[PDB]
Amino acid sequence: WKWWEEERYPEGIKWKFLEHKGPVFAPPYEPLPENVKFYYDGKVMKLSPKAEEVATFFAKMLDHEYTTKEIFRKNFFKDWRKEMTNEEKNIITNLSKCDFTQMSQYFKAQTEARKQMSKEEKLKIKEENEKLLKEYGFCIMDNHKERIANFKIEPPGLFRGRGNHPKMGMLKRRIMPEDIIINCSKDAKVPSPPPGHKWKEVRHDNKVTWLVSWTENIQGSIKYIMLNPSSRIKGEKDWQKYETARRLKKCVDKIRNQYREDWKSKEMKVRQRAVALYFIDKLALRAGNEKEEGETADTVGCCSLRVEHINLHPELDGQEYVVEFDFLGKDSIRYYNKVPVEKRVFKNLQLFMENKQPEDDLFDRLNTGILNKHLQDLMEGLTAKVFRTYNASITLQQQLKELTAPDENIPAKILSYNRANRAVSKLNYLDPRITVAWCKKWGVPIEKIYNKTQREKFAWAIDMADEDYEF
DNA sequence: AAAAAGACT
DNA sequence: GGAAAAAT
Repeated sequence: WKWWEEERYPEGIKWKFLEHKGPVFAPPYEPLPENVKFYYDGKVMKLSPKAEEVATFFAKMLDHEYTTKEIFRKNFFKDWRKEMTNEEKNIITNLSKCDFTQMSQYFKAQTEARKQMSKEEKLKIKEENEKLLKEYGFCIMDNHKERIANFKIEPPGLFRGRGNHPKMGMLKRRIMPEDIIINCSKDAKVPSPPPGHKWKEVRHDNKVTWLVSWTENIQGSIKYIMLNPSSRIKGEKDWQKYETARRLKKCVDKIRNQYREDWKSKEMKVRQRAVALYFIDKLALRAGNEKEEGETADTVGCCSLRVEHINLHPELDGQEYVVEFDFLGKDSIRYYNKVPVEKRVFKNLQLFMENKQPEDDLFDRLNTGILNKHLQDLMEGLTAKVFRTYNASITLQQQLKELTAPDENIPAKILSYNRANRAVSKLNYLDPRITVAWCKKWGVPIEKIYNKTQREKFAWAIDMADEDYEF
């Protein structure tokens, strides 16, 4: 089936009709058998089916760098004084006096017990967990049925937040049928609520891409259940994401000359604007919005950058005007680059960190809003992220034009694809139509690069790219 | 105008 | 996307 050849639904409504089967929770918590333990301060303590539940989550992560983490322990003591009784929490004054050891041989033996299940016992219940995929896994829509990406609801556990996240090790409780909000049309066969329980609400909102959604008890953010990346609704948005990058190509020349001029400006917020835009163009940086200090980890993007984050050198490693970026981005991954800049920029940068304490911001009169509000005036649909998608793709066009040998053989061209793929992260940002434009200009089978799963997401690109598709 | 809340690499 | 479980 092809959706790119059919008529496109304009801005507003995201689906004409929708009827989904509903979600799937974690099969009601299975209790601990008689033989398992819990040794406390010399003696032994007993556990309630609520505290016994939370117990199994710390068992599932004993020899992890998380247990030897101070903040993680601090939050497990707090969130645990809630998940038990008053008599149980009466004696307990230190976690250091606990032993999860008997549950640790158990958890480990339980992992190896599936490695003991036969070439028939591994299909007895393994076919049953696939009976779900057929029932609750697909959902009807406008044309045909689309596959749902994550029908199985987030099972309760702990928070595996990155780096030095202040809310790691908190009770991420079990989602009950009453926290759920179902979304589908008011002329459809609505999902029957699990025996005895109600839903939170039901909305017939056709302006959204989601089917089901609940709220996270930890941070207060809403988590959704959407479709498979194969879908019209999940694909047309990525098609549009690349189409947005296409409409940029010509207007780029003007943007660079535009901000390059804004360097020798007369005002604060204006001179500030341009510098940032230079980094997001060159460095391939992210924006970094207003973060909640005390809610999340201390990461920084471009707008959220601080004084302490940049070190500036006039002459370094034979190069003039160098800026040394030292910070932790998304997923707490440290970004380090000794990047050489232009004269005017270095000079502009100097002027910011001019009587300022290290703990304060770098970009005084500037945030993401002012950045994106500017970018919108310049073009329709243009946002800070578009640069990461533009730069990364236009490279591949110029790379996939010279690195391929004409009178070459088999892999002497695929050795050039990975060479261009090395020229920087793979999965996103790159336009599949450039990769497919090259596969017909020269003639390389798609099954060799992209597997069955990947040939599912780029399905639109396969059927709409020829031997001369220039970006 | 700014904050919060919603949604969709 | 990243981590981690599952497919001689």
